[PDB]
Amino acid sequence: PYTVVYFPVRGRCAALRMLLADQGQSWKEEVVTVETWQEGSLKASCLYGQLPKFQDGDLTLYQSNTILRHLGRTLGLYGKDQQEAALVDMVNDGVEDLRCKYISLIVTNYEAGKDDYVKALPGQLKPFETLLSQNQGGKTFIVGDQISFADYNLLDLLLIHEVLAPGCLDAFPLLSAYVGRLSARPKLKAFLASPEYVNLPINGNGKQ
Amino acid sequence: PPYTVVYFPVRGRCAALRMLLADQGQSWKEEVVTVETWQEGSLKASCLYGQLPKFQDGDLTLYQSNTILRHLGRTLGLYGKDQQEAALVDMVNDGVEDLRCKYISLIVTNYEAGKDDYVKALPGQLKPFETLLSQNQGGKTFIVGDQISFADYNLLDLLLIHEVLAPGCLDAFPLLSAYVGRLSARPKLKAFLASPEYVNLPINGNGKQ
Ligand SMILES: [Ca+2]
Ligand SMILES: [Ca+2]
Ligand SMILES: [Ca+2]
Ligand SMILES: [Ca+2]
Ligand SMILES: [Ca+2]
Repeated sequence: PYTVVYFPVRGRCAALRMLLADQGQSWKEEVVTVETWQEGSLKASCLYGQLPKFQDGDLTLYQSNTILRHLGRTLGLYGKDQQEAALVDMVNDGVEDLRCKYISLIVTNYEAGKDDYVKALPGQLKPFETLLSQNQGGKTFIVGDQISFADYNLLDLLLIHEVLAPGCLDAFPLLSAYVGRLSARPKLKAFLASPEYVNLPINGNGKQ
Repeated sequence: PPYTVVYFPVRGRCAALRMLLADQGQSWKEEVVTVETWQEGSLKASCLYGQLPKFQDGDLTLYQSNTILRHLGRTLGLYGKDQQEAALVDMVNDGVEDLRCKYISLIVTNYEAGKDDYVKALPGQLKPFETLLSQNQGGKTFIVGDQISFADYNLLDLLLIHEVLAPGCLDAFPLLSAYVGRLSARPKLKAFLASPEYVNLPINGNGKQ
């Protein structure tokens, strides 16, 4: 069974939770208070001193993208073949890059950086619109014709950017329609509407 | 195959995948991109994320160095023996990428002011890899399991460039030290590391190391 060990935020666990919910998998949440984290003991035991920590039976993993790839591999959300698997990675790596820029903004430079960030945003989102346009006219998934862990990550990234810069997908019809389509998947829709998702802040510092 | 690496004339983010290809007896073409070519803008606008490396494997075109590493890992069987090991391989590689990102940020943006703080923090950043080795066959084999993975090549490069940045940074870490020596001695890799193709490239594009 699966355990997610994280702070009481959506953050870097939002995509992997969406994945698990949408795939109908059961899991446990272990919540780490800022104070438990400050004590230092748990942090010292984490491979790279960070959360999330994830348990799959006796397998303990760190790094949100390691967890996504693991779930992608085990649950068959990693493309139909080797070529698609590579494209799934290429998408997820691009999502991670933009996520890192988003995190940097939220944590270190929200006030002085937001305008610079939002104006730079369309150029950062365009590659995903491009990928969609080259795959069945953008009517299905980011890679190929079945959902992948990259879809869940990309979906999260887009949802949080809509909160940051409302209407930012107006310039991107395929990304816009993709957000609506994936968000409407019944198990995912239910999860996104649920107190367990809605009552967590996006980020620890309460900015979004 | 065939394989083509499209990149600046630097080691940088292609060093690990080149070591991987060389050690695995694979052949590849280098397409070198000069400053003039990159500044012209055409190549850059054609890249998915506006970045190099670009990698060609037959009709497949890839961007993102870790995507290229994972692809070569997948297709060449350098990804652990099973799913549990593959997850550990990813965990190592994501850790390597995190420190590489920090290394690049120093080199490119903050070398003069930031070097002291970086080298001071370095031991705490390397210790996880020593720990991983200690928990896998007493550090006598690879970073994960009993066979080489793309993570080994990436970690090896990370360690090598760090020894340039902070000579002696592995002295306190016997497993990491022995690992660098052991992997660096693999005959095809040893030959590649000794070759002008590797030796005569700068680590980074701005001449800092
Ligand atoms: Ca599937
Ligand atoms: Ca990247
Ligand atoms: Ca609108
Ligand atoms: Ca093998
Ligand atoms: Ca990371």
